[PDB]
Amino acid sequence: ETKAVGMSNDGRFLKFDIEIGRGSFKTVYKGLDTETTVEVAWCELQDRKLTKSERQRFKEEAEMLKGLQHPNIVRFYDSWESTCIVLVTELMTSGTLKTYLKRFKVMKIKVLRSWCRQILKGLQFLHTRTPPIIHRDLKCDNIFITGPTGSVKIGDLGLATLKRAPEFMAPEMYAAAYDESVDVYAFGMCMLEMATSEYPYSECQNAAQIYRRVTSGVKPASFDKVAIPEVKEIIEGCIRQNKDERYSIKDLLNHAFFQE
Ligand SMILES: COc1cccc(-c2cc(-n3cc(CNCC4CCCCC4)c4ccc(F)cc43)ccn2)c1
Ligand SMILES: Nc1ncnc2c1ncn2[C@@H]1O[C@H](COP(=O)(O)OP(=O)(O)NP(=O)(O)O)[C@@H](O)[C@H]1O
Ligand SMILES: [Mn+2]
Ligand SMILES: [Mn+2]
Repeated sequence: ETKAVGMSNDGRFLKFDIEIGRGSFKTVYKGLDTETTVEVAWCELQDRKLTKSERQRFKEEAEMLKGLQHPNIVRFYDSWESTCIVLVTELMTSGTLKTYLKRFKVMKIKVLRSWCRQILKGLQFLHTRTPPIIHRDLKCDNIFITGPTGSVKIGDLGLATLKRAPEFMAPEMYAAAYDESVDVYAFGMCMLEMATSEYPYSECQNAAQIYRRVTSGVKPASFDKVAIPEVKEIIEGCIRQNKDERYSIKDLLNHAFFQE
């Protein structure tokens, strides 16, 4: 009933005073939608002080996000202003994939093949949009376990961007022109800690040490613990330094491992 401590404009989403997860800018409460009767994540972020143009473009982006609809992607219902910004998405109650790994050291090859395949289908869906969507912050903490089946969904598109369709560019500007292969690189690291149950580059203290190891062709210490050679080769092709030498999602789905 209307225990709601927060308000919906049309009267569709009620905010309860039950904090389900606490973060940097994201304070997510437990909500409820009275139309599809689904429990809903009521998320509210710090007030964005944006101009009369960027307050505009957030609106058109929110209705883009409503067009997305994939079984491997957490659904985006609506968003609105209120006093800050409050986002409203499907509620995940089985936790994230990383916490699912924080309790066991070996994942069955069946579950790893199945869940990784569903992640690729999610990434592919985002990349086949017009304009294509690049997640840019893919990790096991942004992948959620859902349902009785135990399927996986990719959420938290906060650091995502649209695929952007000079002469003496500096080296860092050649790196600024990246693309969807940043999600493939992130997929390789996800599949790595799903088969090792160990955070990649845990032996490193900061990103500086991590960057110096990748460009020098030094993989995480945990990479030499992958028991399955076929899995080890897939991760290899995803975390290569040159983006042009990384696997494509189509080839990964057409890999013998994921067609098995
Ligand atoms: C299914 O989608 C989900 C699911 C779960 C969480 C989120 C989410 C989105 C945001 N979020 C971030 C932006 C910034 N612009 C980048 C944006 C531009 C359009 C294409 C996607 C990226 C933004 C703009 C409008 C908006 F309604 C929400 C927005 C912040 C935090 N969680 C989205
Ligand atoms: N759709 C959702 N349903 C239920 N819980 C969620 C949902 N999205 C996020 N959460 C939880 O809310 C909390 C916020 O975490 P997160 O989304 O990582 O933002 P953050 O903590 O600021 N960034 P990070 O540095 O990546 O942890 C986490 O505990 C999530 O597990
Ligand atoms: Mn997150
Ligand atoms: Mn290749």
